[PDB]
Amino acid sequence: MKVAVLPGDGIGPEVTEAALKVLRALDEAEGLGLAYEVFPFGGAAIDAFGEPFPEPTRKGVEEAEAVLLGSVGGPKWDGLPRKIRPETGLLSLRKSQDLFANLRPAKVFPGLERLSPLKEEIARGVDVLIVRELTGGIYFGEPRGMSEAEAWNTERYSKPEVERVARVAFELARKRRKHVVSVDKANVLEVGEFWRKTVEEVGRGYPDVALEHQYVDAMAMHLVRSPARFDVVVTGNIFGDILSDLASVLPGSLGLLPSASLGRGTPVFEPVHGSAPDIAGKGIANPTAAILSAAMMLEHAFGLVELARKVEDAVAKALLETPPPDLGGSAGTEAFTATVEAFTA
Amino acid sequence: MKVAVLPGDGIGPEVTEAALKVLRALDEAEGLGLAYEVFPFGGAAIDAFGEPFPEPTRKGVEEAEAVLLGSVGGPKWDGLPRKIRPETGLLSLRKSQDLFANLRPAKVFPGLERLSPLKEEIARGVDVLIVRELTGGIYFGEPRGMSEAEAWNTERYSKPEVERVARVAFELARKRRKHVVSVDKANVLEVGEFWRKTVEEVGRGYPDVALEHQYVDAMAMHLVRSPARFDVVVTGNIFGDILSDLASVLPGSLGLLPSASLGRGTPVFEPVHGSAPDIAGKGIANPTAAILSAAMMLEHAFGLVELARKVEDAVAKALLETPPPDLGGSAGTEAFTATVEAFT
Repeated sequence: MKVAVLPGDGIGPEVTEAALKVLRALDEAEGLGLAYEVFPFGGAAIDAFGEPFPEPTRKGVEEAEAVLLGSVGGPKWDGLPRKIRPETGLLSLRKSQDLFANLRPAKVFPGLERLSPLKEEIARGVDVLIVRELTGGIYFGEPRGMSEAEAWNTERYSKPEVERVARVAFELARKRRKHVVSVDKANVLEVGEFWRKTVEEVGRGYPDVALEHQYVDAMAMHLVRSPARFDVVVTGNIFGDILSDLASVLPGSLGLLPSASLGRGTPVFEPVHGSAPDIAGKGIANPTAAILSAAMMLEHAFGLVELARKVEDAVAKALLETPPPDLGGSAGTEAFTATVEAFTA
Repeated sequence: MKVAVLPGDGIGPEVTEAALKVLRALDEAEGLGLAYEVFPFGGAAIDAFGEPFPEPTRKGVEEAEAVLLGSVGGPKWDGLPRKIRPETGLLSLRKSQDLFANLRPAKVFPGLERLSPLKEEIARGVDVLIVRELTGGIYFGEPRGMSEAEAWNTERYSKPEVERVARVAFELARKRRKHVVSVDKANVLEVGEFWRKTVEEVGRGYPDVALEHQYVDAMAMHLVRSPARFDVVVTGNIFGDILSDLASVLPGSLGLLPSASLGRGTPVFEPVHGSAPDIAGKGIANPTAAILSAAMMLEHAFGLVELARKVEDAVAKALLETPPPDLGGSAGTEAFTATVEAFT
């Protein structure tokens, strides 16, 4: 259990420090032998090494079994050359560890439906996992350029690119409700066809898992009308963006969402929220996604699924019991974390 | 007021006939001098001309001021060469008339919130219009091709391409709640940057309208968390596709959705539903989307905004008063229309 902690900027340290407080308490109670070391990353690393992902930090993650990420970015670095911008650092961490799967869970915990924008009956039972490809797609496709009267961007996918993500999706589904849904736009684009036949072809090795294809727009609507029926949803870069964001609102607020990026290298877990610079050091940040990030870390990086599910509910309990500001409450970072540590400990 | 009516297939005729009933009554009442001619289109046109968009129908829409379309497609023609499949007909109509804007309204009528997937409070008040570009984007971007190990599609946009659609959006918002929202992914793609500065640049000629920029994924979330705060939403082809569809589920049912496609040629108005061939001639089809497609026609093609808003409510009343089966009711096509033409 060697974890490389990278607090980052803004509320990163506030919230990551909360997750570590929950980790250390589980460590004491069941003695998993946690071991962690924080490393400068993001804007911090810049203000100290002129680079967002300095070698010491680069070497820190390589040697760890998992990485616990905080927030990244802010005003102090917007005016810097994209080459070393805080965000391009996230890119180098993903590229360096060949992480290509982005796991974004959207779940409604029993007794919390009321917080959802959807009807109690529609929201009840939601538990979907959008698996998104992080390396390919339109975001990186070339050629890409601008002009006085024309703009172009190409969406391109390789065979090996699609196989892995698809394999992660199935593997993942095998451990859950065994239903995978591949989402594309094969009815119009060649890339969707390609994707479809490829996934189709890789799903052969997983007969025990039910594969179902859908178009992105059809899915856009199925995820609001019947979100409770899905399990694992695998899709491309941009589509995974549009779809993870959409699903992320089904539980209520955005600061409730963890994330993991799986690949061949060291796995990365991080909240899906930003630095929120202005509210830093104000004790009002919600560590929910941070803790939830440490739970996904426990289950997908260490296998402690029984334990991850343990902190998950302790968090659910706390959100209902003593809700934080952003969810209509007075419980600040410190307080909230107290309620959670209480149960997990 | 010369209207080219294309009933199509499936429930097309059933529902198009219902909208014509509502139109003829208004025409009697205020005497707007409606004039209409039905033309064979879709499967029907195929069964009779071997083509889905025959020259006689081609010439019928050219000469009309508006086009009232029904449904298209069905089992009888799925096994045909895509070159003359019923659906490719819809594309020939579009391409022949240079229709670039695709208006797809999603609105929850007061008293019907309960039908929505959203909570009564969140759904209440929704009235959003997603204007989508129909000619450009990744759907037609070249180069596009497949291979043994590689697939590629290119999303490209021209300057003139984006101006027009942005112009439609503003002009439309001017007549509504004066709030336009452009949607892109300018934070990552060059196409989004180009679209943003272009729309930004045309919005200058519309100072009275408030422009707002958002990224497709942000919007995918805002349109379920706070749909009631938007008015006109303009976007690209693929993005308009994912967004229209998402918004279209806000109002309880699919059959309550009209749509219009504006361009340089004859404007086209049609339900956002299919042929539902097995339920044809059963009298249970809901004409709401067709009627509402006649309203949109009235406002957007003939300027009768006061009139269109008149049929709109008559429809709303009817939905609450005598609701159709798909909405939990016994009121069949014929009966529902009765309750509508009564008010209008």
